[PDB]
Amino acid sequence: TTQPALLRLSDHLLANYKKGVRPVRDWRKPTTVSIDVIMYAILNVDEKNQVLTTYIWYRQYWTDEFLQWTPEDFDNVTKLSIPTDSIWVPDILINEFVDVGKSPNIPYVYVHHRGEVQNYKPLQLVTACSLDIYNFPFDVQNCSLTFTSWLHTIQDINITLWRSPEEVRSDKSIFINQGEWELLEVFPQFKEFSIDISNSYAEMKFYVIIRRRPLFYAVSLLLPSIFLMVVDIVGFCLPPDSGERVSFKITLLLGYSVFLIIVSDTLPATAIGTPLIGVYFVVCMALLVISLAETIFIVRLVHKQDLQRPVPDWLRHLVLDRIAWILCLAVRGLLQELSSIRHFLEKRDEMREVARDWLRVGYVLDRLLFRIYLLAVLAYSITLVTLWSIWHYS
Amino acid sequence: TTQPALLRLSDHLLANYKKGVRPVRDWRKPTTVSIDVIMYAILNVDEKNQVLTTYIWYRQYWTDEFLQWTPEDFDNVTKLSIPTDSIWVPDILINEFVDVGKSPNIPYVYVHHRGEVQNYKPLQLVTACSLDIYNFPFDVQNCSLTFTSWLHTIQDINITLWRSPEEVRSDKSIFINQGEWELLEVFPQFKEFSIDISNSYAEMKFYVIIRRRPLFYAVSLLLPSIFLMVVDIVGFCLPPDSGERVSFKITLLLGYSVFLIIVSDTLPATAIGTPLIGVYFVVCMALLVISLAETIFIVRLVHKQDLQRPVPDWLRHLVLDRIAWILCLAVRGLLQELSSIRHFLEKRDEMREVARDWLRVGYVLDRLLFRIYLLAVLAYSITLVTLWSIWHYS
Amino acid sequence: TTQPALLRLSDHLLANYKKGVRPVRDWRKPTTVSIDVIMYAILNVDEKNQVLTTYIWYRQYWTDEFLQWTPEDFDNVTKLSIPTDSIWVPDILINEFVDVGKSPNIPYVYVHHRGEVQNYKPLQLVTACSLDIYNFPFDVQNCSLTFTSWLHTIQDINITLWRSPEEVRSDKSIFINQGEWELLEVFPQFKEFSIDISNSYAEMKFYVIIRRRPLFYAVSLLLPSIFLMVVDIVGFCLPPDSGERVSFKITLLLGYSVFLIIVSDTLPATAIGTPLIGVYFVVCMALLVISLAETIFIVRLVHKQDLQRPVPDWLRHLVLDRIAWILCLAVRGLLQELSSIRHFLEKRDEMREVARDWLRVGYVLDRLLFRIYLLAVLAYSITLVTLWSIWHYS
Amino acid sequence: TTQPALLRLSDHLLANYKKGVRPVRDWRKPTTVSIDVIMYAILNVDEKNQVLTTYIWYRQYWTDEFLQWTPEDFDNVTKLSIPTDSIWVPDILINEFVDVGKSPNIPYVYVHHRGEVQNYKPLQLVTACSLDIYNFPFDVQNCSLTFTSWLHTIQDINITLWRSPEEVRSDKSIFINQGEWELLEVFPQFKEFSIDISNSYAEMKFYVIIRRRPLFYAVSLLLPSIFLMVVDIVGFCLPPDSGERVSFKITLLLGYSVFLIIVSDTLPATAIGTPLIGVYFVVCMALLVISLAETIFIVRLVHKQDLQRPVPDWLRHLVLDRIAWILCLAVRGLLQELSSIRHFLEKRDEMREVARDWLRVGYVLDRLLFRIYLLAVLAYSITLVTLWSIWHYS
Amino acid sequence: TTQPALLRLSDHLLANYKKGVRPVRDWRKPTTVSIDVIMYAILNVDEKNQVLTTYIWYRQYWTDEFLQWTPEDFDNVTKLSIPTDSIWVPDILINEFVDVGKSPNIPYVYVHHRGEVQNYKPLQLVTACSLDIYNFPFDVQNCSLTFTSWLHTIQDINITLWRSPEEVRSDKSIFINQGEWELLEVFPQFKEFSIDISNSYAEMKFYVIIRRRPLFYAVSLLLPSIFLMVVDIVGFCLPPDSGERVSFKITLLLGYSVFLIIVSDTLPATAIGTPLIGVYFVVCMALLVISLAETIFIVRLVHKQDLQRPVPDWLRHLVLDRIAWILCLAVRGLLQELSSIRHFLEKRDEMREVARDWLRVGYVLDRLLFRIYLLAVLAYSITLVTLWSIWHYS
Ligand SMILES: *[C@@H]1O[C@H](CO)[C@H](O[C@@H]2O[C@H](CO)[C@@H](O)[C@H](O)[C@H]2NC(C)=O)[C@H](O)[C@H]1NC(C)=O
Ligand SMILES: *[C@@H]1O[C@H](CO)[C@H](O[C@@H]2O[C@H](CO)[C@@H](O)[C@H](O)[C@H]2NC(C)=O)[C@H](O)[C@H]1NC(C)=O
Ligand SMILES: Cc1nccn1CC1CCc2c(c3ccccc3n2C)C1=O
Repeated sequence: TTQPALLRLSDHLLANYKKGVRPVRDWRKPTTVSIDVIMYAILNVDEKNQVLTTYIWYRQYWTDEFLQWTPEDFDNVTKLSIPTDSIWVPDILINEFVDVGKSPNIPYVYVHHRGEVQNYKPLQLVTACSLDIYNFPFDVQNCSLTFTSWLHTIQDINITLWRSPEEVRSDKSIFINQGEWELLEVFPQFKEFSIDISNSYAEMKFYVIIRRRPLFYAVSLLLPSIFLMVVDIVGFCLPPDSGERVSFKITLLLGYSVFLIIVSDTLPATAIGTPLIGVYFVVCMALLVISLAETIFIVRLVHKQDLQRPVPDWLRHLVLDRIAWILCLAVRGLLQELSSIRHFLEKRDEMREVARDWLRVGYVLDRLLFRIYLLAVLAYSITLVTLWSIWHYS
Repeated sequence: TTQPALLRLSDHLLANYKKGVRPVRDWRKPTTVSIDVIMYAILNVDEKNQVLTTYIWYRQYWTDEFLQWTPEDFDNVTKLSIPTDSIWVPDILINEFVDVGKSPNIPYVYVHHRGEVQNYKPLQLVTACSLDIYNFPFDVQNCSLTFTSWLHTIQDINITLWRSPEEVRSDKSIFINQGEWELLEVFPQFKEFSIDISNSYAEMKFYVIIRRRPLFYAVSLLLPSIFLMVVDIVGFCLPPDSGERVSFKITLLLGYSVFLIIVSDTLPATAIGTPLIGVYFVVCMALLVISLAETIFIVRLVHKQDLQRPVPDWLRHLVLDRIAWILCLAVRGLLQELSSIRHFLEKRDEMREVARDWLRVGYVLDRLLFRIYLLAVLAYSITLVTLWSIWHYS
Repeated sequence: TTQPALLRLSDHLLANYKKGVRPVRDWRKPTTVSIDVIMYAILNVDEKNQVLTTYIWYRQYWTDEFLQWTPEDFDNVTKLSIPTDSIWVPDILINEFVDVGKSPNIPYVYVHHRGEVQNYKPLQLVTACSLDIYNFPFDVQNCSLTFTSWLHTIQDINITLWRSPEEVRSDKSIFINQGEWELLEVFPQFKEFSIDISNSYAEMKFYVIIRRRPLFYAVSLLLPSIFLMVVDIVGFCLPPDSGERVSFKITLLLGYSVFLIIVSDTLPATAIGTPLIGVYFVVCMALLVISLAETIFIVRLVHKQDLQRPVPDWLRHLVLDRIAWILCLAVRGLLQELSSIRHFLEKRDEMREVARDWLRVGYVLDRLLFRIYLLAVLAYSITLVTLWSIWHYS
Repeated sequence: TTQPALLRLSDHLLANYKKGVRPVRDWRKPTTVSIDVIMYAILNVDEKNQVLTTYIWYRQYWTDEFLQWTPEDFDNVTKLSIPTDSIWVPDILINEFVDVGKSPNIPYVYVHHRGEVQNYKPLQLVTACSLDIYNFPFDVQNCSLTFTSWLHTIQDINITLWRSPEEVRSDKSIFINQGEWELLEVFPQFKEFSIDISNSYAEMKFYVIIRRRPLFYAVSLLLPSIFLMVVDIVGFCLPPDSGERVSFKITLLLGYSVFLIIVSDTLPATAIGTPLIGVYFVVCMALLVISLAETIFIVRLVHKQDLQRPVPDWLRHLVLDRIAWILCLAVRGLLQELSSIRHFLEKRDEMREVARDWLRVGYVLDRLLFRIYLLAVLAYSITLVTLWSIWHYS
Repeated sequence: TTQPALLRLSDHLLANYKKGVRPVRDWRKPTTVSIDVIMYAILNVDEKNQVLTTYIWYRQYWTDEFLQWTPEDFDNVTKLSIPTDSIWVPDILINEFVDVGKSPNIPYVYVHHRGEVQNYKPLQLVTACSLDIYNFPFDVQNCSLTFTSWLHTIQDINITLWRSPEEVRSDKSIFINQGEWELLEVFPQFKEFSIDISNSYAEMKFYVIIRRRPLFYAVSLLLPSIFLMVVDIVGFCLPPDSGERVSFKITLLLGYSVFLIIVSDTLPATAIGTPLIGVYFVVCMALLVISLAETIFIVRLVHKQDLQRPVPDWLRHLVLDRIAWILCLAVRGLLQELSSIRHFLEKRDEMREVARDWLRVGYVLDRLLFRIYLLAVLAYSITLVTLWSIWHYS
């Protein structure tokens, strides 16, 4: 030979090479690819459509007996680059595809002098997964990625791992944080899928486990929920016979019903009904209708509608018993005129004695029901805290 | 011959192969493809645009007399992989396309030693279908997928099924649940479409039947609808002559009119007008205007506008009859002064006797109309339940 | 010859075939394509951007003298399939393109034994059209599709119809209904476009005519518009001197101003200003400010501000004339004390005689203005109906 | 020769043709393309992202010495069609690209018998431009399109115009109107860009000038802005001591604060802060807080809080001076009883003489401040009109 | 030779050229590309998804020993254009890709007569970056772009800069301003990445530093925040015993709670919780509940509920001490009648002496708490200004 360059190697082993045949000498031996995956970003999690969108880095190698040479007599070269669209490439797909992601192409591969062809490529993938929203801001997910050959059976293409499955589990090296989702582990597992006898497909199954960072959802829906509690605590300081107390309570019930609608648009719920957050807002509604149902009852008792005497059954029971529980001819003709005028006033002042007994009853019930409502807020406030400390401790 | 590899088979039957001709020896026999479909995901159902978006797995096989060999004298090989873009592939399309879905390509096929070419491919498909929204949260749909050859007539390409149509009906194996739609069955049916004489197109028609899971739409629009009923039940406890009762009722009618607008944006309605849910909200409006039209009538009767006597026709009819139905010189000159003062007060106290008769009438009408409104809520509440039990039982 | 297959025909007429030349023997004769179109779906109508999005089925045929053979001595074959990317295909485009729609490719054509090449293909097309929104829910549109050759003049490519233009007008066979738009007719027309002398382009122009189904827009904006009328009719039943009547009227004017904003976001308007619906909502506003301007006038007259006598010009004119139009030493020292007390009360009771004359005037004006407002609602209600019956009858 | 067809010309000049070389005999002469552009549609103007989206029609011609023939001895043919992907095509791009628009391909070109190759193609283009929003509904824009060769310098590719730059300016022939933007002119200009010595790029620069049609934005934000003025004009007719006047004014200030938020979402603002429309809404707010700050002052003066005498400094100044400016043993024991009763009433009636002086002051200030507020609305109303007439006149 | 054209050079060096081999004579020397980047536009910054979208201009050159010629004997040509898809091109990608941006292709390169191949191309790129939103309207960002060879190691492809890294830092020449983001500098840095021994990848890392223009976010959320302060300042001018003062304060607390919701939708927050703007709105809420908690306390003290004497401990402490701190048989029978009438009035007037002491206390507390609230607004107003002047000065 001569020494024109060292492209004469690439002339030697791609002259009569057929890129359609599965590259083995004996057709009874399978081609064994070897894959692994490191995780780069969680792009989107769609809880409504049950669709996960990620981005991984991927690599694989296999072996072919048509790409071999002796390293000497080619000036000691041991590896070179060959374009991707001129050799045989296996068809490794994912079972959980629902769409095609856009990813850059890598137009070259490595080839060592034994036939080991290495292939590095990144690929965005959109998959379908089952998402449980039982406990919304504190939830781990368990999504699957199943690499498999879509056509070839197990006596043609077999799938192994590159490296040992302990290094794949504990590899959080190039992941992008600060993005609402925290990667925990990526655990691989081989299983040998078969649809019947004599048609078996090898497949490799990766389980990704991600956990939501709950810090976003303690200022968007926990902060106004405890804020409209303390507005009702200062709302009971109004005296009941004023008139604005009824207009006060219906205004913020209108104000909180707007809050339930505008926030439930940005919080999904699938296949369960509601999460456990939706239970803890019905308790917020029921704790506020009882606030409205007790100011609707004092106003009915404290009013001037020409009403009768307070019952002495319920005067002894209320005023005197709750004082230790919560608190601590012309001379005749003019005489007929004046006695009728006095009768017109002694009818009037006892009608002012109507209210002062019912005002006294209506104030003792208002301070009694204020303490019971203040405990029910306080008893439920520690229950919401003492469940959060169970999660936070380890 | 020699033994250089076993790509000499692929040299043998793709040397002078023409990928343009329909592959038969005698041109009078049709090519018979054989298809079937299993269902993977319901991606989107657009009730406004009448467009369904799914994702299926698809496979097919046919037969060609140009891809045949004897299995012996090729070292007993019986099947091999051939790239897809180097053989004849039939053009099986869908009639109901409105767009092109993105799906991965599969670059290989199988070829057995008789000519049976097998082809596996997944394909996302966007179709047009007729959607009935007559009963919104409880509705089954009946969508069609019609596989047909777009150019070739029935004496060129004929379509059969792979397997028997009982296995295709009862195949819910890899479907993705927890996604608002439940797959019921996929039923195939062959029919022989013809536009005129001597131009007949074979086609295979799959009917997918899906049912909506109604659990999403019992917390988003059933829960506030029964909530603003119980606010009006505690709204009648206000006495009518206070003044805030009219301001109470108009506030939540404003509050519910916001609710009808914000929820009807996320609930579609096509070609019918409204579903049966929209009928059951006009009843919610008419049951609340009557709540406003009766507090607008007691306030007109219970007021101090210098008004006359209550009619004894309507005192005997109301107070005494509904008590068993629902409830159980200087001596003359000073005398002229005092008699004029008494006349100024005996005019005043009978004007306080104005209201106490009309307050008494206005309270009996308020407890009478409270019972009738409480039954009409209760009579309609059981009717809404007793229709739900008909659906739920089988 | 031999009998190896019958691909020897396709070897015969695609051996030395050049797919770049316009296929005629004499270069002076034009190639005459023949097209027609049936309509499949109206996908989107964007009134803001003036862009129509449809989906049609399309077919065409032409003639070439290079694809001819005698049917005998090829075993009586008369037609065959040839791939599309190996023959000459004319460039028929649309003038009104603004974008490229995604549509499936059809990789085969028919070729008869005279040169008649048939080509079936579906194609989604996005076009630009002029949309008049003068009368919004009752509007027909007149959109154009202009098929033309983009490069070749009329002495190279000429365009005819497949079938007669009566069959193209009356062809509503595979159109997808229940989709807000109803197809009326598709009328073709040939016209011979020229930019100057000796450069003339043949073109075929289809006019599609679609009509909007108005049933969607009688429950989304007609139903709340007549609903807030009847709330004002029961709003005049409040007596004016109560105080909540002013707070009642401003609440639903706030409530209707929200309705004008949230509904005008989903109703377009281009190049005219407003449609005729927007005129019929300014009348709804002006009919409700007059409702607010008359309750602002009775409250000014019916009030206790230490005011003077009602004018006897306007007592004879109002109370007595509208009763037939709408309705049917110590004895001296004590005497100085009592006469001063009587003077303190006879000043008081005539101040109660202030209001009872002005209450009587304010009630007659309230029942007078109630009848005039009730007719103006009733006179405008029949005018809105009697224009709808003109449209509905034929 | 023979007469087999007239594709023997296309065999003559595409046999040994190389589509990679820049087609000149002498390599020192540049290839001179000649372009022009007519404008078809303004698809989108994104004021937030500074991105313009249009659609043009484009054509160009150049000259090559490899595509020449004598018209005789080819049966007098003078031009023919050649596919586009088999000749040299220059790389004319735009500097202002930010994305790639989808546009149809035209697979043919013309070639005359001197080498003049003509090329017609439409192309959608998305560009980046500077948009000034200083005066929002009345604004012209000045966007640039710069055609240039991306690689070749000026001694390889030079750019000229097809026709004279007066015809390109005054060409509004196929533009699509009724689309919020009106085309004014398209003015071309050649400039010779150079990055240093001996590397100069020729470029042709088109300036498009578009003007917004302001009719869309006189019914969406001018009509409610003048509507909530006239509600405050009829809002001053309430007497101040009623009580609903304060609740009236805060309701529509709530009602207008909703209007500022919902309309500013659909009105952009970049790099300036606000346009001049945002200045004319702060004036609308400041003209309405002064309406609230004067009803907050009369209610403070007109009230019953056990208050003292009106100051005679401010009684002479107010009541009597503004009447020409805006308006036009037993006999002793009973005597001690009656004198104490008279003292209890003569204390009461002078407390009714409290308010009637302060009511009289509070009514004169209310009619005084009503005239000043009515002029300030009227003085600003003509200023808003007299600036609109400056724009409208020429 | 002859002189047929000067495409005989392009025949000379692309006849037997292989576009797959890495073009070196000795395979032990690496190919050294040389890149740089100028910055054109910041298209989008997505703070939620941590994704940056830009558009750059890019160029590179390398050297190959297969594209060399002597400039003489080819008529002195020194450079020419060669199509891009017929030579070797290195695979320079970015590590931070998450998607593929659409960018125009440039189909030509330059080749000098030593082998220097130059390549100009623009490219839109979508990358992933870490965004800190600790201080929202005043924030610089530090995003990375890492150019690297995706397959070849450092003994195959090595990366250098075109020009010195001082010119790349100070190059703001063609950047598009007026677009919410200001470019500060683009600083390059070479680092030599290695995954283990004997596998090292060269990479070049550009740091772009952008700063947000804060002018957009001083009219959208600073202007209504200081506006609803001055409405509460004129809200304390109401006297407390009127009744509308409680209804005034709850209306704008409803009005500001709408403002917090509608503006927080368009303001992102990631991985921190809230920015420092969210701290300065909780102070706006706490400064307004204290405004509501002090009008809820004066109304409780200033009311008529049949209450007792003001405590002389708190009369000396309040009224007299804060006056220097903030402010500056028949004769017996008729006698029994009149003494009972006087007793009925001397009970009444001292009940009018109930309120005038509590009105006097309630007015001194109202002017005292008005000054303290007016200082706390004024003390916090200068603190918000004096932090803004620290940023603005240099
Ligand atoms: C995610 O879901 C997997 C289900 O396939 C896990 O399940 C079980 O895991 C154990 C060991 O990890 C396997 O032996 C077992 O076969 C497997 N179950 C099935 C049905 O395959 C996995 O553990 C889950 N992850 C987490 C973190 O819970
Ligand atoms: C952006 O972030 C960079 C981090 O990689 C900067 O960090 C440090 O910069 C100095 C000189 O600029 C380097 O010597 C040092 O290696 C580098 N740190 C690391 C970990 O690489 C850079 O300065 C930052 N820019 C700004 C403007 O802060
Ligand atoms: C980023 C980069 N710079 C030059 C090349 N590359 C790509 C690259 C480098 C290292 C690497 C992978 C990978 C993919 C899957 C498992 C492990 C992996 N490891 C270690 C890659 O894809």
